[PDB]
Amino acid sequence: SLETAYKPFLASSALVPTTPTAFQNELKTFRDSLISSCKKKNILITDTSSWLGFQVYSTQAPSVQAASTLGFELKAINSLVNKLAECGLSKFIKVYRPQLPIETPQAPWTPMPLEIAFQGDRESVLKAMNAITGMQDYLFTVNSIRIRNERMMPPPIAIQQVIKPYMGKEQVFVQVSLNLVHFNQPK
Amino acid sequence: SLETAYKPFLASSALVPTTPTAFQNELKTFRDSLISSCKKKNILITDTSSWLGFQVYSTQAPSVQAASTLGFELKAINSLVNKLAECGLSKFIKVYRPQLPIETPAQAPWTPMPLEIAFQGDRESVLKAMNAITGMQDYLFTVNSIRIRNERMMPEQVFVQVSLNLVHFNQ
Repeated sequence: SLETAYKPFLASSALVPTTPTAFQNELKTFRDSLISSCKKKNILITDTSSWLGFQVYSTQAPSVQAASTLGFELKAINSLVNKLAECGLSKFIKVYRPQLPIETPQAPWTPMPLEIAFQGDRESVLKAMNAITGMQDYLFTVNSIRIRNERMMPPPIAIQQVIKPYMGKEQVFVQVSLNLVHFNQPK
Repeated sequence: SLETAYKPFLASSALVPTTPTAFQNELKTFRDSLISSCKKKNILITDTSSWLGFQVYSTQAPSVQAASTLGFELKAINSLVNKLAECGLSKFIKVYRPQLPIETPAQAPWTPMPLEIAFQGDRESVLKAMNAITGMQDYLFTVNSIRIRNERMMPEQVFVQVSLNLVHFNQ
């Protein structure tokens, strides 16, 4: 049923009144938890990645009007990055998030672009792909995928089963461009 | 060790004596056959793509010393592009081939040959083309990078650009 199918995303798309200082609190808390879990799980993570694409708000607080939407997007990105860290990757290289129009001074939903980049063995990378696809609390659609190999990856000896030979077995770099769907009031 | 693993690809890497004019003839024949097959199979193909990345030899013949190597590379690229055309894609956008060092008049266990292909089509034909690149038994194409785009941002054409390294096994 479509009602049960969209049940989890409608509840998670509900906005909550938030102040810019509360948003900074959430951002720093999520960043600290992510750095702790990455040091625990042996996942190297740059600072631009650890800021979850909100590095522009590390010092400058966001606008009052964009606080709720930015908080929702931060929740979604944090959940996605934690699902990815649960997959056993080896490095988070980049988490880029273009600024929404509400940040710079009515459709039934709003897309939010995001570009993540990670690096790891083929198994963990495929698990991360499945995690991006299969999240039930936030709807992330895969708009583009880039895959790069390293200088000494041996070719195979002579959807998820199609791009597997296109990845090195030991380490592969993967950059995914996604659109988070935030459901607004339909009418 | 390396022979047993890559055994099927070894036979096609043997070079054959070739003249620059014979290479140009072979190139023009492959280009005509490819354009004919694309017009029949309703697959749009640009002029730069039809030359299979050898457009620099459309008028000027190649060097004598690089003729055999260019013939091998042309055979491999032609087989790959025909395998792709058999998949029912909708467009061949680019087939770019950087010049090999043997071409410019200026002993490794193998020689890599770069190649950049780009095609466009529905998801089914794109997956068929990916499997065709994967499953080639006559020439070893190694995937150096692959990018996939859906054009119109979601929320049915799909663009795929693959950077490959053809492996030439020498004596």
